[PDB]
Amino acid sequence: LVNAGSGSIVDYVKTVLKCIRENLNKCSCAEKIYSNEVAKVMFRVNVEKANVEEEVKNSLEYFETILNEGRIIVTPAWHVSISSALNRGLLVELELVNKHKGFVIYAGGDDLLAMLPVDEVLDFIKESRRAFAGFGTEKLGNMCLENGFVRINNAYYPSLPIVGRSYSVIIAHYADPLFFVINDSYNLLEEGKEIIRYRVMYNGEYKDAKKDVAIFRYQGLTSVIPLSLKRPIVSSVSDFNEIASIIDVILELKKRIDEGRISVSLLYDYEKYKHLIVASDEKYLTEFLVKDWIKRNSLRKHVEFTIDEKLYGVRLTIENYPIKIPNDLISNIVYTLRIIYGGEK
RNA sequence: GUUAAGUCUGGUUUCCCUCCAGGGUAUCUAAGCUUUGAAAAAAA
Repeated sequence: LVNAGSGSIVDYVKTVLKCIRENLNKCSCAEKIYSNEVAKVMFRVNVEKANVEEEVKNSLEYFETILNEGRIIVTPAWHVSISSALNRGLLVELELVNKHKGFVIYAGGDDLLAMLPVDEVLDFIKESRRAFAGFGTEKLGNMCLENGFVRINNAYYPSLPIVGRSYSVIIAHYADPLFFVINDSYNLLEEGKEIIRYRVMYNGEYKDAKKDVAIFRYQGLTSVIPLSLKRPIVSSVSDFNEIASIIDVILELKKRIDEGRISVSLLYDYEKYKHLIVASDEKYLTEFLVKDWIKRNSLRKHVEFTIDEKLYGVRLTIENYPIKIPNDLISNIVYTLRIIYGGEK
């Protein structure tokens, strides 16, 4: 609320907030902050009544409505703004998907159903998930791409930075019946946005965020990659660079796998190292374990691929569903690469 | 007093190894291949 105003109003309201446990209660703090109001009505006078008698009360009980029964009271303008953002994101999403070799089967902005080639999914998702919030380095069709904003050549338009957005990818043979492919493309995402929970950073303590999962699936595998690892998604301009970072690691590893630096056996060897890295509840110990697992099957004995440490303790909870999802992030990265390399033979 | 005659014996005992060191270090698998080819919808 307060970070949404500009001017002296930022100090006007930032006192009427949390005004029940202030040692001041509702409608009692009414003329307890009155100063900033009355000390301003005698600043530029043109309206007949400088006497308030109602203006502090309605505003304070307005905020009391929005917070006691805590929501943001929806107005038509709210709806129109988010819908316009949905459409702008829709068209930039089209721009992204045909920036790849994709074929848009449907794109509602808020949603999407495309058909890309297997080798262009990751950069797509990473772009898409960031683009959905507004992030990346290219003038996409003819509009700019800021941090939380889209600029149509001079005009900054809002976007959906806070709005989490899940994904699903099914590596399908061309001869598979499209019925099953579409149906489990839908079901995977629908039931995985519910079942999947993952250790999320929040104020230092660790909760279990639910959505924002990019699910992958081969003929028998499955994989989950969180996309935000933080709640809320963004509150600072820097936080944007954290969006869809795990898949970015998957990119910077897939590059070095086939560039002739790290073997593919990195993905066979891992099952040897997985139990210790899972059971390791300490940063530097896991650092050394993963570093050894990289070194032991490196093609050049100088590769320095630093997996970040936040990827080390994040677990994945999967309750009451018969799928087999690994409950640790590095296993999911390995399985993601396994799935993608499976659809290349 | 005189003479005359020499005879016996010809290496014994003890100690015969004691103590420490009884393996140390490096390498502990590496690189490949991780499925392929036939069968996907059959007659009553």
